Amino acid sequence: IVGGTASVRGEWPWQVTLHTTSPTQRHLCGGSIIGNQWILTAAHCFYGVESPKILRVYSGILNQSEIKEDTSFFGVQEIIIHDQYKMAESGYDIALLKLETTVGYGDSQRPICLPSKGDRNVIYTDCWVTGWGYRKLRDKIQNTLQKAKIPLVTNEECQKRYRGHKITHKMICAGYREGGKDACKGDSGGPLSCKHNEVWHLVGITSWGEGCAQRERPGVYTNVVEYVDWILEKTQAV
Ligand SMILES: COC(=O)Nc1ccc2c(c1)NC(=O)CCCC[C@H](NC(=O)/C=C/c1cc(Cl)ccc1-n1cnnn1)c1nc-2c[nH]1
Repeated sequence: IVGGTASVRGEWPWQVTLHTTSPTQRHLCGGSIIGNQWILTAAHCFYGVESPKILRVYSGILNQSEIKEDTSFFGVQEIIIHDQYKMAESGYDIALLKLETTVGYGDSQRPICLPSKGDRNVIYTDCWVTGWGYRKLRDKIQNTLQKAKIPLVTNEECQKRYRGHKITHKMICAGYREGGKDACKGDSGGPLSCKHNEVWHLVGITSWGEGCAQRERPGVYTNVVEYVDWILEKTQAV
Protein backbone atom coordinates (compact mmCIF):
# COMPACT_ATOMS: atom_id res chain seq x y z
CA ILE A 1 0.00 0.00 0.00
CA VAL A 2 1.39 3.45 -1.01
CA GLY A 3 0.63 6.48 1.20
CA GLY A 4 -1.11 4.34 3.77
CA THR A 5 -0.94 4.01 7.53
CA ALA A 6 -0.65 1.15 10.03
CA SER A 7 -3.94 -0.66 10.68
CA VAL A 8 -5.05 -1.35 14.27
CA ARG A 9 -5.50 -5.03 15.32
CA GLY A 10 -9.03 -6.23 14.43
CA GLU A 11 -9.72 -3.31 12.06
CA TRP A 12 -10.08 -5.49 8.89
CA PRO A 13 -10.95 -8.94 10.37
CA TRP A 14 -11.88 -10.39 6.91
CA GLN A 15 -8.33 -9.61 5.60
CA VAL A 16 -6.10 -12.70 5.19
CA THR A 17 -2.51 -13.24 4.11
CA LEU A 18 -2.22 -16.08 1.60
CA HIS A 19 1.24 -17.73 1.74
CA THR A 20 2.95 -20.09 -0.64
CA THR A 21 5.25 -22.81 0.76
CA SER A 22 7.19 -23.49 -2.57
CA PRO A 23 10.22 -23.19 -2.80
CA THR A 24 10.26 -21.42 0.64
CA GLN A 25 7.36 -19.91 2.63
CA ARG A 26 6.41 -16.33 1.83
CA HIS A 27 3.36 -14.04 1.54
CA LEU A 28 1.81 -14.43 -1.98
CA CYS A 29 -1.42 -12.40 -1.97
CA GLY A 30 -4.16 -10.85 0.14
CA GLY A 31 -7.66 -12.32 0.39
CA SER A 32 -11.01 -11.80 2.17
CA ILE A 33 -13.05 -14.17 4.34
CA ILE A 34 -16.56 -14.28 2.79
CA GLY A 35 -17.86 -17.54 4.36
CA ASN A 36 -16.68 -20.01 7.02
CA GLN A 37 -14.68 -22.09 4.52
CA TRP A 38 -14.31 -19.44 1.79
CA ILE A 39 -11.67 -16.90 0.81
CA LEU A 40 -12.26 -14.51 -2.10
CA THR A 41 -9.06 -13.42 -3.89
CA ALA A 42 -7.59 -12.68 -7.36
CA ALA A 43 -7.17 -15.37 -10.04
CA HIS A 44 -3.70 -13.96 -11.11
CA CYS A 45 -2.28 -14.93 -7.66
CA PHE A 46 -2.22 -18.59 -8.82
CA TYR A 47 0.03 -18.07 -11.86
CA GLY A 48 2.40 -21.09 -11.71
CA VAL A 49 0.59 -22.53 -8.60
CA GLU A 50 0.26 -26.19 -9.63
CA SER A 51 -1.47 -27.43 -6.46
CA PRO A 52 -3.51 -26.11 -3.45
CA LYS A 53 -1.14 -28.22 -1.23
CA ILE A 54 1.49 -25.42 -1.23
CA LEU A 55 -0.99 -22.79 0.09
CA ARG A 56 -1.54 -21.55 3.68
CA VAL A 57 -4.25 -19.06 4.67
CA TYR A 58 -3.55 -17.03 7.82
CA SER A 59 -6.43 -15.06 9.35
CA GLY A 60 -6.38 -12.78 12.45
CA ILE A 61 -2.95 -11.43 11.52
CA LEU A 62 -1.91 -7.78 11.97
CA ASN A 63 1.89 -8.36 11.70
CA GLN A 64 3.62 -10.82 9.34
CA SER A 65 6.03 -11.49 12.34
CA GLU A 66 3.07 -13.32 14.07
CA ILE A 67 3.66 -16.07 11.44
CA LYS A 68 6.21 -18.76 12.41
CA GLU A 69 6.32 -22.59 11.96
CA ASP A 70 4.04 -23.02 15.03
CA THR A 71 1.36 -20.46 13.81
CA SER A 72 -2.01 -22.03 12.92
CA PHE A 73 -3.26 -21.59 9.34
CA PHE A 74 -6.05 -22.99 7.12
CA GLY A 75 -5.12 -25.50 4.44
CA VAL A 76 -6.70 -25.06 1.01
CA GLN A 77 -8.89 -27.92 -0.28
CA GLU A 78 -9.61 -26.32 -3.66
CA ILE A 79 -8.66 -23.35 -5.90
CA ILE A 80 -11.62 -22.12 -8.01
CA ILE A 81 -10.59 -19.70 -10.78
CA HIS A 82 -13.23 -18.01 -12.93
CA ASP A 83 -13.51 -20.00 -16.28
CA GLN A 84 -13.22 -16.83 -18.37
CA TYR A 85 -10.02 -15.61 -16.64
CA LYS A 86 -7.00 -15.10 -18.94
CA MET A 87 -5.11 -12.20 -17.27
CA ALA A 88 -5.70 -9.39 -14.69
CA GLU A 89 -5.84 -6.68 -17.42
CA SER A 90 -8.65 -8.51 -19.30
CA GLY A 91 -10.86 -8.98 -16.20
CA TYR A 92 -12.55 -12.02 -14.57
CA ASP A 93 -9.69 -11.63 -12.02
CA ILE A 94 -11.44 -13.58 -9.31
CA ALA A 95 -10.87 -16.83 -7.45
CA LEU A 96 -12.21 -18.67 -4.43
CA LEU A 97 -10.26 -20.84 -2.02
CA LYS A 98 -12.28 -23.60 -0.37
CA LEU A 99 -10.62 -24.15 3.00
CA GLU A 100 -9.88 -27.66 4.40
CA THR A 101 -11.40 -26.66 7.75
CA THR A 102 -13.96 -24.12 9.03
CA VAL A 103 -13.03 -20.59 10.28
CA GLY A 104 -14.34 -20.04 13.81
CA TYR A 105 -15.68 -16.46 13.79
CA GLY A 106 -14.60 -13.98 16.45
CA ASP A 107 -13.37 -10.41 16.94
CA SER A 108 -10.06 -11.29 15.09
CA GLN A 109 -11.58 -13.12 12.08
CA ARG A 110 -15.01 -12.72 10.56
CA PRO A 111 -16.56 -12.39 7.06
CA ILE A 112 -17.15 -9.24 5.02
CA CYS A 113 -20.63 -8.90 3.37
CA LEU A 114 -20.76 -9.20 -0.38
CA PRO A 115 -22.31 -6.14 -2.09
CA SER A 116 -26.08 -6.30 -2.74
CA LYS A 117 -27.17 -6.59 -6.45
CA GLY A 118 -29.79 -3.92 -5.57
CA ASP A 119 -26.98 -1.65 -4.27
CA ARG A 120 -25.28 -1.64 -7.75
CA ASN A 121 -26.62 2.00 -7.92
CA VAL A 122 -25.33 3.17 -4.45
CA ILE A 123 -22.38 5.64 -4.33
CA TYR A 124 -19.64 4.49 -1.94
CA THR A 125 -17.75 7.40 -0.35
CA ASP A 126 -15.85 5.55 2.41
CA CYS A 127 -13.54 2.99 0.65
CA TRP A 128 -10.27 1.56 1.93
CA VAL A 129 -7.57 -0.63 0.30
CA THR A 130 -5.57 -2.84 2.73
CA GLY A 131 -2.53 -5.09 2.51
CA TRP A 132 1.07 -5.98 3.40
CA GLY A 133 2.31 -4.90 -0.08
CA TYR A 134 5.13 -2.54 -1.15
CA ARG A 135 5.04 1.19 -0.22
CA LYS A 136 6.49 1.95 -3.71
CA LEU A 137 7.49 0.06 -6.88
CA ARG A 138 10.89 -1.09 -5.53
CA ASP A 139 10.26 -2.09 -1.93
CA LYS A 140 9.43 -5.15 0.20
CA ILE A 141 6.41 -6.79 1.88
CA GLN A 142 5.49 -4.78 5.01
CA ASN A 143 5.27 -6.34 8.51
CA THR A 144 2.16 -4.37 9.62
CA LEU A 145 -1.10 -4.45 7.62
CA GLN A 146 -1.49 -1.02 5.93
CA LYS A 147 -4.65 0.90 5.01
CA ALA A 148 -5.37 3.80 2.63
CA LYS A 149 -8.69 5.56 2.00
CA ILE A 150 -9.22 6.00 -1.75
CA PRO A 151 -12.11 7.49 -3.77
CA LEU A 152 -13.92 5.36 -6.36
CA VAL A 153 -13.56 6.54 -9.98
CA THR A 154 -16.29 6.23 -12.66
CA ASN A 155 -15.76 3.67 -15.49
CA GLU A 156 -15.68 6.65 -18.00
CA GLU A 157 -12.91 8.46 -16.11
CA CYS A 158 -10.97 5.19 -15.59
CA GLN A 159 -11.20 4.37 -19.31
CA LYS A 160 -9.69 7.88 -20.12
CA ARG A 161 -6.79 6.99 -17.77
CA TYR A 162 -6.10 3.65 -19.47
CA ARG A 163 -5.77 4.32 -23.22
CA GLY A 164 -5.17 1.01 -24.98
CA HIS A 165 -7.03 -1.03 -22.33
CA LYS A 166 -10.68 -1.97 -22.29
CA ILE A 167 -12.02 -0.96 -18.81
CA THR A 168 -15.29 -2.94 -18.52
CA HIS A 169 -18.11 -2.56 -15.95
CA LYS A 170 -16.75 -5.84 -14.39
CA MET A 171 -13.80 -3.68 -13.18
CA ILE A 172 -14.01 -0.83 -10.67
CA CYS A 173 -11.33 1.85 -10.32
CA ALA A 174 -10.12 3.85 -7.34
CA GLY A 175 -7.52 6.55 -6.86
CA TYR A 176 -6.82 10.27 -6.57
CA ARG A 177 -6.26 12.27 -9.79
CA GLU A 178 -2.97 13.49 -8.26
CA GLY A 179 -1.95 9.93 -7.23
CA GLY A 180 -0.26 9.30 -3.87
CA LYS A 181 -2.42 6.50 -2.40
CA ASP A 182 -2.92 3.08 -3.98
CA ALA A 183 -2.31 -0.64 -3.78
CA CYS A 184 1.12 -1.94 -4.86
CA LYS A 185 3.05 -5.27 -5.24
CA GLY A 186 1.84 -7.83 -2.66
CA ASP A 187 -1.57 -6.22 -2.10
CA SER A 188 -3.41 -8.01 -4.97
CA GLY A 189 -6.19 -10.37 -4.04
CA GLY A 190 -6.96 -8.28 -0.96
CA PRO A 191 -10.15 -6.30 -0.39
CA LEU A 192 -11.33 -2.84 -1.42
CA SER A 193 -13.75 -2.44 1.55
CA CYS A 194 -16.47 0.27 1.51
CA LYS A 195 -18.60 1.23 4.54
CA HIS A 196 -22.27 1.98 3.75
CA ASN A 197 -25.12 2.38 6.34
CA GLU A 198 -22.65 1.25 9.12
CA VAL A 199 -21.97 -2.05 7.19
CA TRP A 200 -18.72 -2.92 5.38
CA HIS A 201 -19.08 -4.38 1.87
CA LEU A 202 -16.49 -6.14 -0.33
CA VAL A 203 -16.69 -3.79 -3.29
CA GLY A 204 -13.44 -4.72 -5.02
CA ILE A 205 -10.56 -7.18 -5.25
CA THR A 206 -7.10 -5.51 -5.75
CA SER A 207 -6.10 -6.45 -9.30
CA TRP A 208 -3.77 -4.21 -11.32
CA GLY A 209 -2.52 -0.70 -12.20
CA GLU A 210 0.18 0.99 -14.35
CA GLY A 211 2.84 1.45 -11.63
CA CYS A 212 1.70 2.39 -8.07
CA ALA A 213 -0.14 5.57 -6.94
CA GLN A 214 0.80 7.44 -10.10
CA ARG A 215 -1.01 10.62 -11.03
CA GLU A 216 -4.00 9.79 -13.29
CA ARG A 217 -3.45 5.97 -12.99
CA PRO A 218 -6.22 4.67 -10.67
CA GLY A 219 -5.88 1.17 -9.20
CA VAL A 220 -8.09 -1.37 -11.06
CA TYR A 221 -10.16 -3.74 -8.94
CA THR A 222 -12.45 -6.67 -9.79
CA ASN A 223 -16.01 -5.19 -9.38
CA VAL A 224 -17.36 -7.77 -6.88
CA VAL A 225 -21.11 -6.83 -7.29
CA GLU A 226 -20.82 -8.17 -10.93
CA TYR A 227 -19.67 -11.58 -9.60
CA VAL A 228 -22.19 -12.16 -6.75
CA ASP A 229 -24.07 -14.81 -8.83
CA TRP A 230 -20.77 -16.52 -9.80
CA ILE A 231 -19.71 -16.57 -6.06
CA LEU A 232 -23.11 -18.05 -5.02
CA GLU A 233 -22.82 -20.61 -7.87
CA LYS A 234 -19.47 -21.83 -6.54
CA THR A 235 -20.16 -21.55 -2.72
CA GLN A 236 -23.87 -22.69 -2.69
CA ALA A 237 -23.51 -25.65 -5.11
CA VAL A 238 -26.04 -28.42 -4.22
C1 LIG B 1 8.82 -12.28 0.99
O1 LIG B 1 7.57 -12.36 0.26
C2 LIG B 1 7.47 -11.60 -0.84
O2 LIG B 1 8.30 -10.78 -1.18
N1 LIG B 1 6.31 -11.89 -1.50
C3 LIG B 1 5.75 -11.19 -2.60
C4 LIG B 1 6.20 -9.94 -3.05
C5 LIG B 1 5.61 -9.35 -4.15
C6 LIG B 1 4.57 -9.98 -4.84
C7 LIG B 1 4.14 -11.26 -4.41
C8 LIG B 1 4.74 -11.84 -3.30
N2 LIG B 1 3.14 -11.97 -5.14
C9 LIG B 1 3.25 -12.33 -6.44
O3 LIG B 1 4.27 -12.13 -7.11
C10 LIG B 1 2.00 -12.94 -7.06
C11 LIG B 1 1.02 -11.90 -7.61
C12 LIG B 1 1.53 -11.08 -8.84
C13 LIG B 1 0.89 -9.67 -9.06
C14 LIG B 1 0.88 -8.79 -7.79
N3 LIG B 1 0.30 -7.46 -7.99
C15 LIG B 1 -0.10 -6.75 -6.91
O4 LIG B 1 0.09 -7.16 -5.75
C16 LIG B 1 -0.69 -5.42 -7.17
C17 LIG B 1 -0.75 -4.72 -8.31
C18 LIG B 1 -1.36 -3.39 -8.43
C19 LIG B 1 -2.71 -3.25 -8.09
C20 LIG B 1 -3.30 -1.99 -8.13
CL1 LIG B 1 -4.99 -1.83 -7.71
C21 LIG B 1 -2.58 -0.87 -8.49
C22 LIG B 1 -1.24 -1.00 -8.81
C23 LIG B 1 -0.62 -2.25 -8.80
N4 LIG B 1 0.75 -2.35 -9.20
C24 LIG B 1 1.37 -2.02 -10.33
N5 LIG B 1 2.64 -2.32 -10.24
N6 LIG B 1 2.79 -2.85 -9.00
N7 LIG B 1 1.67 -2.88 -8.36
C25 LIG B 1 2.26 -8.76 -7.19
N8 LIG B 1 2.56 -9.31 -6.03
C26 LIG B 1 3.94 -9.27 -5.96
C27 LIG B 1 4.44 -8.66 -7.08
N9 LIG B 1 3.36 -8.34 -7.85
